[PDB]
Amino acid sequence: LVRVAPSLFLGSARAAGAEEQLARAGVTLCVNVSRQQPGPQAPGVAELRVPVFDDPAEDLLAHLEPTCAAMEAAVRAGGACLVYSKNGRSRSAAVCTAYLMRHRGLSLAKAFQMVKSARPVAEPNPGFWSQLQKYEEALQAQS
Amino acid sequence: ASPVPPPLVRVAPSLFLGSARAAGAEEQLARAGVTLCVNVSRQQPGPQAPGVAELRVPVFDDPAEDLLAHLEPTCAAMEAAVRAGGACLVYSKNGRSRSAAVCTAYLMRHRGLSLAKAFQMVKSARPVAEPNPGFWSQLQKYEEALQA
Repeated sequence: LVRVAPSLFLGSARAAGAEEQLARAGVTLCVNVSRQQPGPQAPGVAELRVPVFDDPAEDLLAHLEPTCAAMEAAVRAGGACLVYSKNGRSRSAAVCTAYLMRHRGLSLAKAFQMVKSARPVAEPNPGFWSQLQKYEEALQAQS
Repeated sequence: ASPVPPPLVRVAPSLFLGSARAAGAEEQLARAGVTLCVNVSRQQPGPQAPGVAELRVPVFDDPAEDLLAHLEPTCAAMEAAVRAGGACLVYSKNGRSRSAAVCTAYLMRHRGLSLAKAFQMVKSARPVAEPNPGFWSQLQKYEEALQA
């Protein structure tokens, strides 16, 4: 695991099965960005599955707002979120960036470089990156 | 033990409660525009419905389980799905305790109902509805927290 920001962690496939660190990190919600992959054995840890493959043609944007709202509520309740995908490089990086934009008032550049600074391999696929820019322009418009 | 029918029930707008059979009624879920399944259990299988986000709230139907700790974060995910124009399915094995408690808390937290009327809506939609005594205690505490 990697702490991206206060109360926000990013991880790869095995992260949800590291039950003892999840309790150490105070993780209370795992966001599992996949269609086929196992939930955390972690007891007492809620898990939200966002069902998309790591492929540019899948619609992640449609899930961003309700997933970020779940994450923020978990943080505001005094817990922390772990966002993870198979590689810990695209899907989970995309959701982490979207979260930082929606609830920590960052731009894509500064949000993604927060993510990249915690997880160097971070690299949302180009379709997700386009959807992240569209997500930002939606956040601009509502302002 | 086969769960009490029907598979799923409308409790209130954009909000359905269900038993084990609910997650296995994929076409009713798509017809109702359910965009979020709330699986209130440790061991029940998620909605075999594809592309629908699923939130597991890991508790047994046991009075010593802390459901209260999950309420605020579960209710906010449900509200976000409702606001985006979809619907939520809250389900537990029997469709009587865990899922009824979460539906009740959701009505209190985001539709401004008291515990009395939130549960009255749940029980009217699902007559067997009965949060176990520990869950009821946690609902009473959640209500007094919401007042303050």
